Amino acid sequence: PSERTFIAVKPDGVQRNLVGEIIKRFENKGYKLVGLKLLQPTEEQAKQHYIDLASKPFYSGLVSYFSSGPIVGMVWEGLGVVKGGRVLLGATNPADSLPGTIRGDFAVDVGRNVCHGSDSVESAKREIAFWFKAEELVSWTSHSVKQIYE
Amino acid sequence: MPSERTFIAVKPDGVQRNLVGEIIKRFENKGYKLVGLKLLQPTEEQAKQHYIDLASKPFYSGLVSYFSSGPIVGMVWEGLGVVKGGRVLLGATNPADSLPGTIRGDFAVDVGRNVCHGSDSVESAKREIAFWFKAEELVSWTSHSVKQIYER
Amino acid sequence: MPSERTFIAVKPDGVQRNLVGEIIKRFENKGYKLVGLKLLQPTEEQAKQHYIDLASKPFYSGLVSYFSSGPIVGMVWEGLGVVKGGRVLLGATNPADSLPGTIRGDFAVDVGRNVCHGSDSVESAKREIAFWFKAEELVSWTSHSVKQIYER
Amino acid sequence: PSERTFIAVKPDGVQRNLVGEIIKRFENKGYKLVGLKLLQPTEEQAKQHYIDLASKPFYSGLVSYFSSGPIVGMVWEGLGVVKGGRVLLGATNPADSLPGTIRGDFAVDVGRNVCHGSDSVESAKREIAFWFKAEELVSWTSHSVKQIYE
Amino acid sequence: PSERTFIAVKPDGVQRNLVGEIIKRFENKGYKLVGLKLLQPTEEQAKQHYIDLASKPFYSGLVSYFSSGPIVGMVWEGLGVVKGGRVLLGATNPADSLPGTIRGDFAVDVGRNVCHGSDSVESAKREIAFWFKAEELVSWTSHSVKQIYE
Amino acid sequence: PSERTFIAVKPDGVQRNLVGEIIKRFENKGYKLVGLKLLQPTEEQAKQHYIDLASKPFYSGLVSYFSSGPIVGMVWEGLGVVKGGRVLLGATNPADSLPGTIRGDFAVDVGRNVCHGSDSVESAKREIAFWFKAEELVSWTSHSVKQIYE
Ligand SMILES: O=c1ccn([C@@H]2O[C@H](COP(=O)(O)OP(=O)(O)O)[C@@H](O)[C@H]2O)c(=O)[nH]1
Ligand SMILES: O=c1ccn([C@@H]2O[C@H](COP(=O)(O)OP(=O)(O)O)[C@@H](O)[C@H]2O)c(=O)[nH]1
Ligand SMILES: O=c1ccn([C@@H]2O[C@H](COP(=O)(O)OP(=O)(O)O)[C@@H](O)[C@H]2O)c(=O)[nH]1
Ligand SMILES: O=c1ccn([C@@H]2O[C@H](COP(=O)(O)OP(=O)(O)O)[C@@H](O)[C@H]2O)c(=O)[nH]1
Ligand SMILES: O=c1ccn([C@@H]2O[C@H](COP(=O)(O)OP(=O)(O)O)[C@@H](O)[C@H]2O)c(=O)[nH]1
Ligand SMILES: O=c1ccn([C@@H]2O[C@H](COP(=O)(O)OP(=O)(O)O)[C@@H](O)[C@H]2O)c(=O)[nH]1
Ligand SMILES: [Mg+2]
Ligand SMILES: [Mg+2]
Ligand SMILES: [Mg+2]
Ligand SMILES: [Mg+2]
Ligand SMILES: [Mg+2]
Ligand SMILES: [Mg+2]
Repeated sequence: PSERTFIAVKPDGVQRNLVGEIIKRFENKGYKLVGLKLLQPTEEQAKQHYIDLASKPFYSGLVSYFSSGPIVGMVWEGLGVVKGGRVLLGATNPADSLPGTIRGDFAVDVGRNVCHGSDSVESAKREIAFWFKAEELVSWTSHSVKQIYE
Repeated sequence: MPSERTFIAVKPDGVQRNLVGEIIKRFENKGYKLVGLKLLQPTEEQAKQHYIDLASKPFYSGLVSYFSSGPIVGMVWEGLGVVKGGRVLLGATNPADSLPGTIRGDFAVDVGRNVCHGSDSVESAKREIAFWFKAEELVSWTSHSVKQIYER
Repeated sequence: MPSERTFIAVKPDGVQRNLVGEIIKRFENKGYKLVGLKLLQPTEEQAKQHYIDLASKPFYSGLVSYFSSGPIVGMVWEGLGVVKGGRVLLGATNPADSLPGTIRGDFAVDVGRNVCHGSDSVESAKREIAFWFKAEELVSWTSHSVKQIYER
Repeated sequence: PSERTFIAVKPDGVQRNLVGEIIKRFENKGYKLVGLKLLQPTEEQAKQHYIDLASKPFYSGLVSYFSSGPIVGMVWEGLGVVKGGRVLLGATNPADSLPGTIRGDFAVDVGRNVCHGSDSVESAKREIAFWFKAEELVSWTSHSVKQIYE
Repeated sequence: PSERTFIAVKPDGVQRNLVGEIIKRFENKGYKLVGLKLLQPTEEQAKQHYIDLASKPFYSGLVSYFSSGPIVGMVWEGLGVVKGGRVLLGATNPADSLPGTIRGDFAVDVGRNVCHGSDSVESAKREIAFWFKAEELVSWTSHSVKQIYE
Repeated sequence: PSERTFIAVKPDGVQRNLVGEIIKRFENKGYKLVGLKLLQPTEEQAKQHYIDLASKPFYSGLVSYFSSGPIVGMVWEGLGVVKGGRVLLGATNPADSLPGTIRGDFAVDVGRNVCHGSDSVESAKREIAFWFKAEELVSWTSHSVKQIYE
């Protein structure tokens, strides 16, 4: 249950007032919020975030958009939260996302897909370390932990 | 193209069960743009033409009668992939097969009371839109959120 | 009488901000019956007539221009006390004075972008309904829930 | 349309304030509520309810947890309600449950999966008879029945 | 915080699928559910429930309607729950009820006002005793009690 | 419209999973999020934040509780946001709060009233400066600003 993942509301998600909605879905699921911030990514930060896509033709547009305004960065904790977080978000391409998921309910275009979630335990650890300083994470015990976990 | 359009209807059961606002909200929340909207009472002949492809099916008479038994809300929605995407929002035709999160998955039980309709293709959408709406009844406008919803 | 009617509009800001479904849902949830619905683009002259009582006010030109700047959704709702009750659902005219739970209390900040309109009396409702809707555009039907909502 | 199923909010679901939410989803779907009660299962009741799983390694924990606090028992009536009720709940193991379902939206751990639904017409009849006395079930007609059923 | 009140969803509220919604609002507020049942009031029970209105001209209609189909009876526990429960319901006459309340959001007619709440500590105790047997109430501790109460 | 206020989800609000809900209400209203973070107040921080109430008999309990676990701090921007933010929260004492407001919907006890909002333009400026560093606030333009403001 101490697994952690990085979830972000992308600039489109902030602009379209989906921050609270996204946070609510993670809270409702049983996951625990241990880091939260609002920040405007720099271009260098955007380049790193999208580094796997550096050779794609839409990279420069993605990097520019991701650094064009604020995101909300989050760290969530819970059993299977990396994979579970992504299930909440829905398929990467909103054409594939199902209703009930964040992208299924709210997104149409793969380049404006509202949010991001780490794709593995390892990439989660890297992303958390990239976006948050040690002193910015909060460790606490949910009063509901024994209701959510056996 | 983001200028694709589809026809969505709330069927008489959906109107009677107060699902009009809920259905509209889901389409708005998705990012689709409302360009036509009206409340109307279909005639039996209108229902027959709308469902003409299904004239030989055993449920046709019942469908036609029910569709014309009270008001529907007709809508035209605009957006990238909206024909296919609209139907995904509605859920499987038979509510037994619809998933929670979809309109039929959340709100319907019986295939003959499945709350709503969506065009099944670009071509049938164009026909349905022209059938239910006059040219002057559609409204062209630009969503202030278009650049937040679409990359181009 | 339960056959009282009022005109409610989602103003251009309400349409742009995706509040059409939300507003309709609140009226459906309350028990009111939808008997007219359309999306339309008011003209400046239509906006001037609709707000004619306010011609001398300093905000009139701005109001008229804004009301005609993009689509509205016009509605006719039917029910006991619906004129007064509809306005209660909308909340105080100036959103600074609107309470949470109302449409303006939950969703609006500025009196000039207050999301919606409702007729202020039985008489002005009748005038507004006749102004925005033709006779053939209203739909008369019976809600299957009328005896659950009304004692008589 | 007179098929019936037994649905329970398990002790974790009651503790986490999901009773209203779960009822709402069944009402919204078109199913009819014909029995409803809050009760504290005994250990012996839990054992019988789960008797088919007596040999499974999680049985003792399940039986103990199911009897650890109040549940809300329900009987719902409608066409295909046994199978349809389970679709609303979502897969048994929340790791497999999809967003939009009760367990997909609200649960993380298979041992804290919020709710129960009968798995067949036959087991539904048994469970209903087990949890409810005849006088606790109400026969009535929904004024919306012709809007929900052809 | 051990104050208790009787809340009912009237037959109109059940018929119009407002049970879950009403329960959710009480759960969300922080109140604790200690009794719940679905039942069809008898005519004699309706007469007692409306006894203060015996001389009013609409009494016989009220008594008939209240005994025409199921209600959901509830007992809720919490600090100030009698008065607080009524605030959630809204003013008795829906013409006076404010949006945000149950009647403000969902009712139009004073004779079809969806729900009932006890009007005092004393009338609560009487109503609870009238609608529930001792063995039907469940005493339990919400895992959230220290989050809701100082 | 550039007025700003400080809003906090108090430790009880975070524990009870009301962060998303509270953010959603502010987003829905039309206010703009310009600062957001999760943090654990220290006792000294709580004391300074509530310094005007040092002589009141509940002070020591308030200071201790406010520093007992994480809060979510927020800065919101908009016309009349200081006064308007407080209207969204509801009266200080939940007994007085109306349904529709955060405390009206979710709180029972004045010592567990879920959230905080600055009480004036001047106290807002102080609180913002106290909880947020300059680099933690983001200056951006909502694409919806002309739809919300005349
Ligand atoms: O063909 C593509 C593929 C990806 N993306 C964007 O690039 C992001 C990161 O791509 P990745 O393959 O990492 O998807 P994710 O990990 O977000 O599912 C996605 O979320 C998309 O917004 C895009 O615009 N076009
Ligand atoms: O066995 C069936 C199949 C379909 N329908 C109804 O006929 C409509 C049109 O059927 P179609 O195959 O066009 O499905 P849709 O395009 O609505 O998914 C459906 O929406 C159903 O309401 C029915 O009553 N019985
Ligand atoms: O000082 C004002 C008063 C009113 N209005 C606008 O004018 C409309 C009509 O004003 P009226 O007094 O008719 O209020 P309503 O009937 O809409 O409550 C309102 O809805 C506002 O949008 C404005 O912009 N400034
Ligand atoms: O590996 C498992 C499988 C099941 N269960 C629990 O045992 C219950 C009954 O199992 P069953 O196969 O009957 O699932 P259900 O009928 O609830 O879908 C489930 O709901 C779970 O709470 C568990 O703790 N571990
Ligand atoms: O003029 C009236 C007054 C009351 N009632 C009904 O009688 C119930 C009980 O009346 P009471 O004065 O006890 O109101 P409550 O205690 O429910 O607020 C109300 O909830 C109404 O539904 C009515 O039909 N007409
Ligand atoms: O009798 C009281 C009054 C206030 N408070 C707490 O002290 C906080 C600050 O009091 P203030 O008068 O500043 O209220 P606020 O500014 O939060 O409305 C409140 O929010 C309550 O949590 C309390 O515990 N008991
Ligand atoms: Mg990725
Ligand atoms: Mg078809
Ligand atoms: Mg007016
Ligand atoms: Mg089973
Ligand atoms: Mg009374
Ligand atoms: Mg203060």
